[PDB]
Amino acid sequence: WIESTLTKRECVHACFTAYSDVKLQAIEEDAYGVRIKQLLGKGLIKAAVTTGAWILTRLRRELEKTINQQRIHARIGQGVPVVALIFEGGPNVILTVLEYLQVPVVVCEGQSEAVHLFQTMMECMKKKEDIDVAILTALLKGTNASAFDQLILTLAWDRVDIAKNHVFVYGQQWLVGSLEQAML
Repeated sequence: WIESTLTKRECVHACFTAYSDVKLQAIEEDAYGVRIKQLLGKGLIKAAVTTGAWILTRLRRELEKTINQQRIHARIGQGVPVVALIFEGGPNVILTVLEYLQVPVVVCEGQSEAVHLFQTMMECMKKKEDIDVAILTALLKGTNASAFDQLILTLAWDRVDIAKNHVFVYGQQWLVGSLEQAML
């Protein structure tokens, strides 16, 4: 969990460590903390750098998720997508956060019995375990969302490698228009 994700990132009223406290290891405010070791360790790093995520590592936490997901991107209708990574005990990678400086959102806010909590709220796709980079972000293309929205999620990210392999699969059945709109 928290000790494993911090060792991954290290290997690659206000307080500052050198009641909300920033840091200056889980640098709260990236990680807003509230073989297989380096694959699950170095996989979510390449999944969190290329999208600019908030790794989370309980009521304030779930309120922060259900209010973080109701946010809007720049030109995109959808909300910030939340993934539960319960492989290491519950880290919850939020895929495209708003790069905040240290918080008004937070003002406005075993584990196998916590898997089932997520699957009754909207979706909250849970990945529990191929590369951990593309599985963690490609877990969001498994709900009932439209193929166009699966493209715009990849387009808010910088990730072409998902969009070729998992959004332009043969037999995708695109709409006759609106691929023109993602072109816009």
